[PDB]
Amino acid sequence: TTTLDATPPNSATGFWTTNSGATIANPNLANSAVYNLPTGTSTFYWTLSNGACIDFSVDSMVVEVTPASTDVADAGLDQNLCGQTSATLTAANPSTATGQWTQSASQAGQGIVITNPTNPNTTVTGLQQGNNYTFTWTLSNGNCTDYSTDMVQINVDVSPPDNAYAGVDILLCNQNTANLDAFVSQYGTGMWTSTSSATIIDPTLANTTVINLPQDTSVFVWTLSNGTCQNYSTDSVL
Amino acid sequence: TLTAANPSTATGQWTQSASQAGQGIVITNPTNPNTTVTGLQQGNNYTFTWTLSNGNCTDYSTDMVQINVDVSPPDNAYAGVDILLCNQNTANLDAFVSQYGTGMWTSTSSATIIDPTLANTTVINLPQDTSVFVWTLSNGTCQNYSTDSVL
Repeated sequence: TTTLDATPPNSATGFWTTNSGATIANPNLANSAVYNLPTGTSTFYWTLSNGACIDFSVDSMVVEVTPASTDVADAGLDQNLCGQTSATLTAANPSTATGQWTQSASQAGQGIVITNPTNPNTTVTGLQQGNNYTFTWTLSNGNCTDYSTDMVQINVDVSPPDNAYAGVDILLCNQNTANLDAFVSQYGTGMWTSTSSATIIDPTLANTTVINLPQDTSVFVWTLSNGTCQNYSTDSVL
Repeated sequence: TLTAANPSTATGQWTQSASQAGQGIVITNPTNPNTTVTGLQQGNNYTFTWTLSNGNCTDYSTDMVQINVDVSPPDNAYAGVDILLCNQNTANLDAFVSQYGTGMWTSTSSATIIDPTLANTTVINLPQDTSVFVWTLSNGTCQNYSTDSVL
């Protein structure tokens, strides 16, 4: 449903005609209403005449109708990377709509590049570690753009240089308890694990406490990790 | 399971912010007032909105349920080291201070405990015979995650 818009004549009488089923409520007015409108396009004609000077001058105007699409922006889920400079960033592939991946200019200016933006499932390159990247999926209809939006973030964690050190051989003669030690990593976190039965108090401390060490030697393992970097380094203490 | 009253003159659905949906939090069968939410992580907070609609008058009213998910921690209770008083009716207890939640001392015998929530609490009237103090760790809704004891 819409209205027409023609410029009224100075000294004549106007008239509208239609095509493809469109209906004009008042064909004699430059600003009349139109209620039947097919999808796609149709041409309306403005014919101007005066008295006996019939079909004197004409002009062409078109009305374009695009129905709402059923697809909505549907971006993939955020991800978490470790040491990568590239990733596939995803979205649902729409069928009644098209769209593209975009990013803020301030991030594009740092070298972050979206490959083939109009393809819903392409890679992003130039990602740096210790940072966060945001991509927006914008879906558009034929003539009704920015129909809907959604957004995927890439969190890129640092794959650190630190190695596990754990600590120094412990040796108990008459005691069933010990204080372990380890270098405290400056990246991420870490914890103690074991392959034998002993009770560990606060495994996430480098300085954890073993409260029931066996008679024979046991081994404690110090594992370092950082966010999505589930295991970057291990070593052990006897 | 996240719940709501089941309306009879109206229908509605559970929704969530896009920024939380993007982290993997999923509402099952949103139009059903009493369904589950999955993918919840510990140490976090989730918010769900119940939106009720009339036949042609949507967003008639709204309300909201929060899920607070506490961490079930790795720490064990350690409590402390056997105490032994020869001529003294008082002692300082000790315990590893948990890095998750809190904790406190309890007892099965008569002694007065000053500030039970300290690892380093004070016993001011220990009996003649041995007594036992119990160190219990807890975290928010995690009412009791670990216990051990000191003689």
